Amino acid sequence: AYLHHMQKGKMIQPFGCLLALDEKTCKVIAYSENAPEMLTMVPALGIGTDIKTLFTAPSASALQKALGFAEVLLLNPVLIHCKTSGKPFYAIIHRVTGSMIIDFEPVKPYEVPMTAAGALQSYKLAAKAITRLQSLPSGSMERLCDTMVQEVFELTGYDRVMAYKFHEDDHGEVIAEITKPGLEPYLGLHYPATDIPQASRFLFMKNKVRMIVDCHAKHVRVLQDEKLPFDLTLCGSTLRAPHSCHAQYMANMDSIASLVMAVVVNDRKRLWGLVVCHNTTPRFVPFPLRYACEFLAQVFAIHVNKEIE
Amino acid sequence: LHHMQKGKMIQPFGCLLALDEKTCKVIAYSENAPEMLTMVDHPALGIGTDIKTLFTAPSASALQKALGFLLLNPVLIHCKTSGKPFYAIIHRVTGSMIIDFEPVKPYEVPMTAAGALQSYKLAAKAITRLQSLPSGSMERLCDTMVQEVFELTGYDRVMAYKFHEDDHGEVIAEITKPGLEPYLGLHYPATDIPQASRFLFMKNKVRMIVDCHAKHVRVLQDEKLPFDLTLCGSTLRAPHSCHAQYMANMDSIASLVMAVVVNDRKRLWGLVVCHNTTPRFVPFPLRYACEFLAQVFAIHVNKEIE
Ligand SMILES: *[C@H](C)[C@H]1/C(=C/c2[nH]c(/C=C3N=C(/C=C4\NC(=O)C(CC)=C4C)C(C)=C\3CCC(=O)O)c(CCC(=O)O)c2C)NC(=O)[C@@H]1C
Ligand SMILES: *[C@H](C)[C@H]1/C(=C/c2[nH]c(/C=C3N=C(/C=C4\NC(=O)C(CC)=C4C)C(C)=C\3CCC(=O)O)c(CCC(=O)O)c2C)NC(=O)[C@@H]1C
Repeated sequence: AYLHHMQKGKMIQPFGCLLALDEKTCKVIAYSENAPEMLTMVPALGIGTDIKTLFTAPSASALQKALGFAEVLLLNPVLIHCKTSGKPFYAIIHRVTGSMIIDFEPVKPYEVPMTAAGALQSYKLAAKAITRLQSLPSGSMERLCDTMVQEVFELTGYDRVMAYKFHEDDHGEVIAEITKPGLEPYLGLHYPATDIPQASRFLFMKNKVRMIVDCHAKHVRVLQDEKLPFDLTLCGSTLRAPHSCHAQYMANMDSIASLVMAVVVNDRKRLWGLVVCHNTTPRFVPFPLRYACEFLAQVFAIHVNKEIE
Repeated sequence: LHHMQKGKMIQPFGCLLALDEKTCKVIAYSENAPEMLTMVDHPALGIGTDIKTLFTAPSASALQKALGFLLLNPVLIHCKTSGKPFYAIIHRVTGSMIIDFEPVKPYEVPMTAAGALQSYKLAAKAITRLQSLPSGSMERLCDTMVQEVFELTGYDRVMAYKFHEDDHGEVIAEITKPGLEPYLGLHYPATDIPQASRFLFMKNKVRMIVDCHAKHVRVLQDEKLPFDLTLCGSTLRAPHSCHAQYMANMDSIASLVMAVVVNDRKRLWGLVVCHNTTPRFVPFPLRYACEFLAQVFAIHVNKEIE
């Protein structure tokens, strides 16, 4: 049941908007319902729209040029400007067979001159983290995980950061934790397997970093071309809305916002666990920082697998 | 020392402005800056020009904020009429804020963040390969460093150049494109690298020369400025004429040099030296990534001695 509704991914979070394009025609074959408002000035946006009508000439050309690379050759994000408004967005591209799917995340105008500076700064901080993991003496899973949650806490600014390990019966245990002062600790607690369905663990193998900005936000529908006789697969989107059971789960534990990083060993390939960030209030972090976190989690996974041996 | 610090020439691949640390107005500029930044009241660019007349408002605001600091480089700026974009690289000296401007292709502006992330990722992967090395073999450590830099930077030749106790140098590792003659193993006199150059490398850890044959450009300053403006910290500083000549005879038209400073007790261990047969330019984000790679390399060198 869970996998169907997560794979189709027809509901997104409202912090961004989504377009899907036909690789052959470059025209819009699906869009989220908030996309006309975000990207135009309400020359419309609908099924069949050409993207050269929406963005400035260098922007349209950069996206058009992405159509011609293999996915492993995609460099994200792309900085685009809207043609009428001048509004800037980060465009995050991925491919599913003959479709190109694009997530658009807003950028503040005063942030634009700092886009390269901020990207370098995020990766530099992550790189300094990697050196401290590596400097650590071997022999203690506990010290390794403490160092990791401490580094992530400083890098990401969330109220709570946990290392969550899966046991062989698939139930989980919180084995390391750092929080801001007032909060209730979860260190040492065990949780049922069913708190994280099989389908979610499966998706984490491919989508290694997941952000939920606000569990109470009103989700937005994706509309697709009525001519299509199948559903598009949108689960690779950075914007996919959380299933309502989990959004209800979040509100109950006063984690209004979250950032989760998969820890995949032998990347025998196995989901060892998760690094779980919670925030009491809504929180957004831009793509370059999440991208750096993905690499930090990869290196962490190498050290985890070393200690096992 | 006094025609590297008080020498007033830059390489022509970019241009330079210096601004007064209080008024924010132009107190020095390279002779190529008017055509590069305005396309040639008053001559649009001279002593006393206000940066609000040169750049779009978001661009000028971002530079005003930097004068208020802490520095994250580079800043992406657009010129006011042309919309012509540059990377602005900022540093401070006692009297002034100095800005090096390196051009960006207008149609590449959408990919600036993407390219910066990719540069740092490749350097971060190189860092993990150095770390995973079994300790004990200085040869293996240095061979790995030159291989990674070669792949990252795309230069024709990459060598590790070690300083001996008498300050003479030795090439102890090297990788080149096929068919180039090796220099591995050669010893060179201490005088090839004067002490003044060594002292600069302590502060400016990455130095790029795009084309030893390029015609250098003068920096003009107000003659009543109560101090002498130094260019030691500019990414654009011209090579000394002895070295421009030294490079031509050895068919290194372009170079990229990384200092290797241990106990960063502080001493210059050596250099990672990249050479190219033809002119070569690499953008600031890649040089910035190389700086961190060089610091991490220095730590492993220091470990090997001990
Ligand atoms: C509804 C009947 C059942 C249900 C479904 C469900 N859960 C998830 C996803 C996650 N569940 C967790 C669990 C935890 N988070 C924590 O912080 C802790 C320790 C305090 C636990 C145990 C996590 C981390 C996830 C991943 C969330 C993410 O991707 O950010 C899903 C998938 C949701 C989606 O839309 O991707 C579903 C469907 N949960 C229940 O408890 C019910 C039994
Ligand atoms: C002129 C009278 C003397 C002189 C001066 C001089 N040298 C440098 C700087 C450098 N010299 C070297 C030397 C080498 N490069 C190599 O590739 C090799 C081995 C194959 C050697 C021995 C290097 C690497 C530098 C640094 C250059 C840089 O910053 O990119 C300077 C500094 C130039 C400047 O303006 O910074 C000067 C003045 N060289 C001679 O040979 C004379 C004896």
